Amino acid sequence: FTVTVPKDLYVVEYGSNMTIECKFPVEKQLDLAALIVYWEMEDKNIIQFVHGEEDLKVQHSSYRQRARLLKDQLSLGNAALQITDVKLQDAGVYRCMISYGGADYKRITVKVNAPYNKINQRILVVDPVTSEHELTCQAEGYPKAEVIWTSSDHQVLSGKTTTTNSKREEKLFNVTSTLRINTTTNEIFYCTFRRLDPEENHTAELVIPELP
Repeated sequence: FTVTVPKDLYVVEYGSNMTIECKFPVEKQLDLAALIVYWEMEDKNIIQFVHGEEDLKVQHSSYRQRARLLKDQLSLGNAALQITDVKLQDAGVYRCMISYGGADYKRITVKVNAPYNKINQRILVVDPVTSEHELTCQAEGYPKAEVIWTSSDHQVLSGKTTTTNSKREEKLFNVTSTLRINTTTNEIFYCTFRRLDPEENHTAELVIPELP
């Protein structure tokens, strides 16, 4: 008898839902009476499954509707912990304990990523006589990122970027950047949010519009 794990290191996304899993030997039928399932992180109880029911009375109160176990996976020999609305505090080492005619446990480490993938954009036509436009891209994440502006044939362009702490989540950063350039309907430009260690890129395409 041994509790098994498909992977001991997960990297999940900020604000998303996540599923960690522990597998254990199930010879045909499930006898729910013999079954203990237990999950915790950093000493706090996330889930306790006994007599085939979730024991919500004991769930550390910094959960509530955050955490549940996928009841259907059990019959399969899969204790599957789902957590909704992933916060940065959720990163750390988790433990799953399982008793079912033998006992064992496992440890899974969880990393939370806050990428710059929700990019808000806007174009302002500043002066149509000269065709000068102002392009702005902004997004929040961690850690601090630069913005690189490029033309459709990939020349790096000269911008202005402003970094502050986010007002929504305090641990995140806010990054806006502005490019000022003379240009015409249907031209394409790229703003790329880049962070390092390890390198990660997210970029929006901006199309110069035609206004009356």
